[PDB]
Amino acid sequence: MQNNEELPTYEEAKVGGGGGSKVTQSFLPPGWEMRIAPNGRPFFIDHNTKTTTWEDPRLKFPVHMRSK
Repeated sequence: MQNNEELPTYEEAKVGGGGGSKVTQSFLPPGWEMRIAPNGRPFFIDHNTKTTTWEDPRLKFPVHMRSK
């Protein structure tokens, strides 16, 4: 496939110097960030929980800002 869906480290996500194959603007919820992965796809970034994912929780809930 033209994507690997390899979720890179968060340290990579701060820059996200990936590649572009399936890249576009996905349905990121507020509070999150969306960066480009080297495998050619954008992933979601959550700064509150310091996590990343390919699946947007936006579909079920919008910005759920983890306070602490």
